[PDB]
Amino acid sequence: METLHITKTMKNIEVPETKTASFECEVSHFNVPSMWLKNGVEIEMSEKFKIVVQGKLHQLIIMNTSTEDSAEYTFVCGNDQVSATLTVT
Ligand SMILES: [Ca+2]
Ligand SMILES: [Ca+2]
Ligand SMILES: [Ca+2]
Repeated sequence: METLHITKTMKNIEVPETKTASFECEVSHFNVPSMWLKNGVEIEMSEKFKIVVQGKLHQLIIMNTSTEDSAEYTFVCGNDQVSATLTVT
């Protein structure tokens, strides 16, 4: 029928320091866990990183960006994973 897979990939993004950035990923199925990675390290929800789901849409909101947040961000689902880069300023 249908594999559990990523249906729409993420986009590279640049924002000025201290502003908010985001990444979005769309997947095939509902109730998928939001497996977000920063340089391969699992991201935990905090005051800074917001992990948001709307049905098949998954979004990482990165608030109060600093230079250090310039990284590769990854979404994992099925046997897929997609990545994009954040450049801060
Ligand atoms: Ca600066
Ligand atoms: Ca800085
Ligand atoms: Ca997997």
